[PDB]
Amino acid sequence: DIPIPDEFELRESTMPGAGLGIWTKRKIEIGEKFGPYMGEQRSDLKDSSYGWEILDEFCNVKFCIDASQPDVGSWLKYIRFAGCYDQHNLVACQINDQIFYRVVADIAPGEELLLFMKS
Repeated sequence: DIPIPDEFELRESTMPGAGLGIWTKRKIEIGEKFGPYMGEQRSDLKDSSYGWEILDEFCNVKFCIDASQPDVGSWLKYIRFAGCYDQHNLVACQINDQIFYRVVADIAPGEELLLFMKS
């Protein structure tokens, strides 16, 4: 399987219909980063699925990182997306052509890790 760190728990997300999410047992402070997001390098994400675009100088796609398939990826693939404004505690950022998730609000023990809502 895809291993989940001991400091996190994989269990039912509070996002309706999202399935299993990632929950912390430790306090997580603003400014911590997680990753890199892992997966197969692809030209695009036709199946939106689980994945991120990596961008060049000009904000155009250099390539994409796709974790569609169940055996590929890291525990970050299970972090779900907030549904509301300021419901999230993570944002993606890009460093050396890899995606990391940056903590933007404090996460107390027993709370779900949630990315910035989709458009």
